[PDB]
Amino acid sequence: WQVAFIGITTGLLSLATVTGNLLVLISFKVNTELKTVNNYFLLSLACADLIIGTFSMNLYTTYLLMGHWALGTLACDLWLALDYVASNASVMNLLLISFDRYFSVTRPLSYRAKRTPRRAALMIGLAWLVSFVLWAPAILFWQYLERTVLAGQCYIQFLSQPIITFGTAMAAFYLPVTVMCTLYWRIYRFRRRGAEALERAFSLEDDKEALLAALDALAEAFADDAELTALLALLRRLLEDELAALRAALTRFPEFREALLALLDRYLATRDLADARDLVWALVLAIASDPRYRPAVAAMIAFGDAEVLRAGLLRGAEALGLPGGEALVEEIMAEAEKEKKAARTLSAILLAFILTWTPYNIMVLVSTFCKDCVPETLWELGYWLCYVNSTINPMCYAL
Ligand SMILES: CN1[C@@H]2CC[C@H]1C[C@H](OC(=O)[C@H](CO)c1ccccc1)C2
Repeated sequence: WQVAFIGITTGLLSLATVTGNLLVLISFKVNTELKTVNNYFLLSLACADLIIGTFSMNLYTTYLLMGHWALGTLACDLWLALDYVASNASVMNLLLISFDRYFSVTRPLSYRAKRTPRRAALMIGLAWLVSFVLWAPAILFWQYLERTVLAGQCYIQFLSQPIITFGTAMAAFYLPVTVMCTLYWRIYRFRRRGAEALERAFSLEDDKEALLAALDALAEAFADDAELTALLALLRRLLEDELAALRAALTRFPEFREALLALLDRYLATRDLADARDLVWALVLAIASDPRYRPAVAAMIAFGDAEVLRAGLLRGAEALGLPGGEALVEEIMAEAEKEKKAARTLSAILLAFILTWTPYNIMVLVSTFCKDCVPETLWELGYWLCYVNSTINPMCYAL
């Protein structure tokens, strides 16, 4: 009764883990569209979750119910090598996606030509090899450093100390989760500055300070370029001489920038207080309609793009005058919705990670502060919950 209740739940759950893992991996070779950099990291995540669903969850619950595996299975070393290697290659892949999106939102042009489907192979391989040299040599050959599995019923030999366990908890969950949460602070507040500025520039037409804030947000976005940052700074200082060089920065990437000069003249020869907002929006639209700047703006039009930014970009296109700008705006917001889906997927995986690893982590923190604080059943629930993250991961992509 009690034994069969647990076993049924994790037997069907393991099937959902590996079926989704097997389906997505063969889907990369089925459709040649899911090999891109953004989805390449998901491939490594899927391989890791496949490993820890095939060889870690099943054996974990088999140990938990049929306690006949304690100190009786010599494949436990391989099982935990795969376990820790896949778990760490999922943690490092989560932080690698976090750093990749932070550098694609704050350095989106240095990373434009530095994030291709061939450098993804190198980045993913470096992450996987780092996880390997961390765990697989260690988890396996630490015993040789006690030839048998050192007193190991199923567990890992070198994770036996409160300080060592706390250090792993920090450097794998704690420190990475705070790091990711810091880049999420930066990215969320950055996209929020962009969205609030571009909304006060659309919901208010008499606030020249909101326009300055929008230009400052764009400069914080487009800081890699000398030309673009110089143009934004000059446009901010124009309203907040050497204005001849201003058109040199405007005519440095002229594809449809002919109307940019006309808008600049109209907004700087009439001492405009609101036509500068139209100029800023036309500049944003022109930047968006570029093969290199599209992800840069698309990242910032991910968060606040409910209603305000669609209207803002539409007004900018209507002021720019592009013959066919509606299709360009539709494509730009399609890219923005793709960025929104990617960000929501990142948030879902991060929240599942934090909602399934925290409990174990929290109990690890209190395992050095009055150690006798939680019973064995709560610990087992937390440890199994950590594996539940693998089950959700294919479902995160599918939704
Ligand atoms: C031990 N298993 C269960 C399920 C997967 C793995 C990790 C979870 O435990 C942790 O979070 C540690 C850090 O303390 C850790 C160790 C290796 C890599 C990343 C993170 C619990």
